[PDB]
Amino acid sequence: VGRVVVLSGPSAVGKSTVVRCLRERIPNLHFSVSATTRAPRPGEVDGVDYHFIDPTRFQQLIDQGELLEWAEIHGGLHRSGTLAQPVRAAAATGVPVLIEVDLAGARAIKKTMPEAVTVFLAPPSWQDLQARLIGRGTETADVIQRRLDTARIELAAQGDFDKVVVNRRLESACAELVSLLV
Ligand SMILES: Nc1nc2c(ncn2[C@@H]2O[C@@H](COP(=O)(O)O)[C@@H](O)[C@H]2O)c(=O)[nH]1
Repeated sequence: VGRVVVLSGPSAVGKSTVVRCLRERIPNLHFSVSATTRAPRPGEVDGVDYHFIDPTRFQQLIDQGELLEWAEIHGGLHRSGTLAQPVRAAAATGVPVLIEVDLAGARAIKKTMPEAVTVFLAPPSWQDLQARLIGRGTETADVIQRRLDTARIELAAQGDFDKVVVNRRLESACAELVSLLV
């Protein structure tokens, strides 16, 4: 059986370069391909970038328990979520699976698939994360204040996760995740 790992973290502790490292380091890693009810953009491939389905199908899948998690996107412009079947079929074939989702999606997946390992990718310190949120200072005080507030709420509940990987350095955070996946 392949391990299923669910990778989450703060709304912006930066996860896309970590994900890219992982897919580079594990040759046959299955990166979960989400279902969505929005339209393809040019260059998006059905089955690779998303499984493109229609609102009616999506509701059918919700009703039959075929989603590990789903959410309304942009206040309900459309819907996205993680399909259960590809994840289970890949693991049964022996391929390792990575699901990358926001904290609400990680929380939902632990209920629908308890044997998934949940990983919270933590910053090496508060000041490290705060520096990154202030960034180039091109946002207003109110926006920055909201980001810092959001970040502390999210940080406060990393305890709910099976594992905390501290992102001290790309290579060792990536190494820790490889060890979990294979
Ligand atoms: N809950 C959930 N949200 C997703 C999923 N896939 C993408 N999203 C959310 O919707 C996305 C919008 O990205 P886009 O539509 O530009 O690919 C991101 O904000 C992402 O957090 C998913 O599988 N489940």
